[PDB]
Amino acid sequence: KMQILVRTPFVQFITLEVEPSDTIENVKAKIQEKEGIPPDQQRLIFAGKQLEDGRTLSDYNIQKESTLHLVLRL
Amino acid sequence: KMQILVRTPFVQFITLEVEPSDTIENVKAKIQEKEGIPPDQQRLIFAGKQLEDGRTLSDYNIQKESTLHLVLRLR
Repeated sequence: KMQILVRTPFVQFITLEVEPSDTIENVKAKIQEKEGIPPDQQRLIFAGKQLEDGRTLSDYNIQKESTLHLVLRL
Repeated sequence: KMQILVRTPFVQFITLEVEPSDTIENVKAKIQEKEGIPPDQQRLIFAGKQLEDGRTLSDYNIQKESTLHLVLRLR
């Protein structure tokens, strides 16, 4: 009869299957396919560095189960 | 070739279809069905009150599109 919302404290992770040769831009494209956030609204942070679109995951020592941080850019 | 995880700042809401006569116990059961969180691990908080299992949504004047807060209750 009525809709209510329950705000949860749960943290969302985007889980992606990637190759070490994938560029940061390719990862942003995958995030866009999953979430509809354009690449230019995405900052990907790893180990205190904003990752550059043209570099690869392997360049940054990103390994299996590494956690990146997505921060939106308005 | 490998799994990676991208942590996001996005807030998750559980959307429930409920009746004013539903008890808080009924609401917690619905959350369990959707998310596998047992009722004893759920605190539901609204308007500065922890909602009691035996009382109804109507008892709390919870209306359409009210945003309850789920706070996990663990030992």
